[PDB]
Amino acid sequence: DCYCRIPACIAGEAAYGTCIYQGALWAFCC
Repeated sequence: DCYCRIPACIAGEAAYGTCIYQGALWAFCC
């Protein structure tokens, strides 16, 4: 699964895109 994250993706994940949600840019991490 993937998750929007701030400020970064967790160990084991990489960024594949972005989320925009409650006025901020999130990392989309899978």
